[PDB]
Amino acid sequence: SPGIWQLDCTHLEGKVILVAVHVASGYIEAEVIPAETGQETAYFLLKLAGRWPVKTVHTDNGSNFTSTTVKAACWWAGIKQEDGIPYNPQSQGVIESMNKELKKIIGQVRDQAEHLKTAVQMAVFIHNHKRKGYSAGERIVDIIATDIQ
Amino acid sequence: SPGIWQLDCTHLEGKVILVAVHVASGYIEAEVIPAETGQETAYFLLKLAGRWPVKTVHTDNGSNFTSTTVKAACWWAGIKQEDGIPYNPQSQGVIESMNKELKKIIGQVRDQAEHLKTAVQMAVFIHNHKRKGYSAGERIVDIIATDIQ
Ligand SMILES: CN(Cc1ccccc1C(=O)NCC1CCCCC1)Cc1ccc2c(c1C(=O)O)OC[C@H](CCC(=O)O)O2
Ligand SMILES: CN(Cc1ccccc1C(=O)NCC1CCCCC1)Cc1ccc2c(c1C(=O)O)OC[C@H](CCC(=O)O)O2
Ligand SMILES: [Cl-]
Ligand SMILES: [Cl-]
Repeated sequence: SPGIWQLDCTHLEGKVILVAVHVASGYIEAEVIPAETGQETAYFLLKLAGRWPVKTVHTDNGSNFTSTTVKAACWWAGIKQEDGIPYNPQSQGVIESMNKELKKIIGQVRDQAEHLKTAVQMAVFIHNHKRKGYSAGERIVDIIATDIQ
Repeated sequence: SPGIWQLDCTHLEGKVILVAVHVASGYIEAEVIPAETGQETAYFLLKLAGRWPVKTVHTDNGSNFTSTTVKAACWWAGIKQEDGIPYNPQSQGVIESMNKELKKIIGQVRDQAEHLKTAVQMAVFIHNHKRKGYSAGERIVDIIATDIQ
């Protein structure tokens, strides 16, 4: 489970926020894009996999699962591309709660930037640093380091 | 040591590649931007600090050191903004070699993408995964996890 990530797409201000969640820690990366295309999703995965040891990605929907550009990125970066079916129903609820948390944080910072992308990066920062006691950023590093050792 | 990063700006194809290097590990993050403005640099640092525990950033030049937008980002993200004077002359050589290495890798992948930004992310991936034995990606996680414990 140190290498497992889940994609998630949510909407705000007529734009799309694409999120990757490290399942075991709740650590996230996110970006704002005009729309959720295979190309945008592929590029996002390429970025993610250069930064963290991404073994498996559960895609956010069937279009990204099917996309040959997404499959090409997963091939390039050595990621196992998987579906995102919530065989465990709790997964569904966890993602929904996370999207609600993220949107709340974005609201709390929204007036500190003109552009949504800036607010989204502030929200990523707040989410990853929040102690719940360890933060998600601490959890992901500890999980991965333990795996290496 | 675990929290120290260095900014670096290099040019290719009439574009700018902005790089942050984690000093102790040699791990890097990078992006392609049209030109190196305070605003671009500020946004890059905001992204970086939401993803890694960035304590100190040695800026790449005097304009980014001076920039009130860069200072605002460092304030926001809790980063100590420092100059990049190579008091240790070896620093200057290390960055030079790294830019040369990165450009080499970009050349090796350049025909695998239309856009430079894609090639740059491929280069980041190859750089971070390269076993030198451990990779820079392994070293950064180990260094940070050891600090946490
Ligand atoms: C210029 N504004 C001024 C501003 C405008 C309105 C409200 C507050 C502030 C303000 O000063 N906030 C305080 C600080 C500023 C530092 C980051 C932390 C918060 C902030 C900004 C900086 C870099 C960006 C931005 C933006 C933006 O407004 O969203 O948008 C994307 C941009 C992308 C890179 C590119 O395209 O150059 O990078
Ligand atoms: C569409 N091309 C086709 C192509 C064109 C020329 C040569 C090879 C290939 C090719 O198929 N290479 C295989 C690679 C393997 C790794 C990544 C997946 C594809 C690749 C591509 C995908 C997403 C992008 C790109 C690009 C680009 O060409 O640079 O550019 C930035 C774009 C930004 C996000 C946005 O704007 O949507 O995301
Ligand atoms: Cl963090
Ligand atoms: Cl890595």
